[PDB]
Amino acid sequence: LKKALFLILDQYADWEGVYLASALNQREDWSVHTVSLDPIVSSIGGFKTSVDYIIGLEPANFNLLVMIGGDSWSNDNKKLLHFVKTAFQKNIPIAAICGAVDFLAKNGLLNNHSHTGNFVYLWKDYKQYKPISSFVEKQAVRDKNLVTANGTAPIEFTNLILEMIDFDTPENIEKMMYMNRYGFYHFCDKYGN
Amino acid sequence: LKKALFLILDQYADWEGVYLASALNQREDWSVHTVSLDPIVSSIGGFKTSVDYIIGLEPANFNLLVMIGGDSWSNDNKKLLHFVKTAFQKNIPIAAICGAVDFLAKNGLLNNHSHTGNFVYLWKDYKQYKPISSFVEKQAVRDKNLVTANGTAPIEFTNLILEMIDFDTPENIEKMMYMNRYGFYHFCDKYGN
Repeated sequence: LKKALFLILDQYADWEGVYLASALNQREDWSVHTVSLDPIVSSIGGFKTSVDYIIGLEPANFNLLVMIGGDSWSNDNKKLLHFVKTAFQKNIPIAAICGAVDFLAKNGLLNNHSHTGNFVYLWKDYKQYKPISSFVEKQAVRDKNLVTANGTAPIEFTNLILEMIDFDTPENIEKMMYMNRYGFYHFCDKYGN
Repeated sequence: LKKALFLILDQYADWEGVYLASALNQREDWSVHTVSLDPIVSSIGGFKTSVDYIIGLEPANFNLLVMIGGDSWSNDNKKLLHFVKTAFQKNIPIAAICGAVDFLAKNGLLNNHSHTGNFVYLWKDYKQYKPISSFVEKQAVRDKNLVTANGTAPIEFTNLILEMIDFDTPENIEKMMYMNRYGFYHFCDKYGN
């Protein structure tokens, strides 16, 4: 059994991690749990999520850290930083999207990986954003155990993550993503199934 | 101020209502709230949602009823039926997707509207599925104040709903949906913005 922790903060983007969460949690070998600084966080959409783990109470080791976006990432919280930074040290697969990446950039966590994000100009004055690898202008990017993406790439984000964690064969993940993006009828066209 | 109630049951589809919920809730004139039979329901993805209203405790009148899919719609719950059926009587805009539509079909709520769903063969023995309007094989369908869709059409589902409720001009909703489906870079292509 493998564990995926979804780090969500208040006012988190509803649409960003839904494809990854369902794909993973439905597996017998994968478990999805949420972690936050608060026991209850609201999505931008108005949903209230009852968080599984409060930072400092989550399992020491898990297999995937998914940092979803939202409007609360300008956080100086030392507990939060330790939590994420520790995940990097343990070298566990990490995927960040939208606001989450702004957090990574500001705390010098993007300095050794190729990446992308919402808008690089927002980081121009981040004293800790000194990348060796330049910012890539694409929906999502993967470099070793780090996948980044802008808030408009839930599907691209999910695709690269499933690849990174060897979720399934490429000619299987491709189908799942096609179904997600184009729908049953277009899928039925290109696959019949 | 207008209210949208999202009816979610246990093991609900994470990906189906995220675009509609965020689009609506961000508006000053719209509020999104969840309603269920239980105070806490899990999404297929592993998220636990703290429901706003338990059926029987939700506001008597609201502006939109969104019934999201999942694996718990084979429900004989009389409270649930009364709740939905009452919404139909008050003629409030209603949108159903995935499993939710199976519920509509079985309780004779699709007999006077054109519609679609996951698979019509599943309703072949429903004694209450006697439509005047035939089942349409498309991602999503709108007929007056009823929008239906299969589980693979979150975006189509959202598009028709925003249209039904006159959320904005078509040449505005079209852009929002393009952004949702194709991403920033493809959007920037076709609009520059």
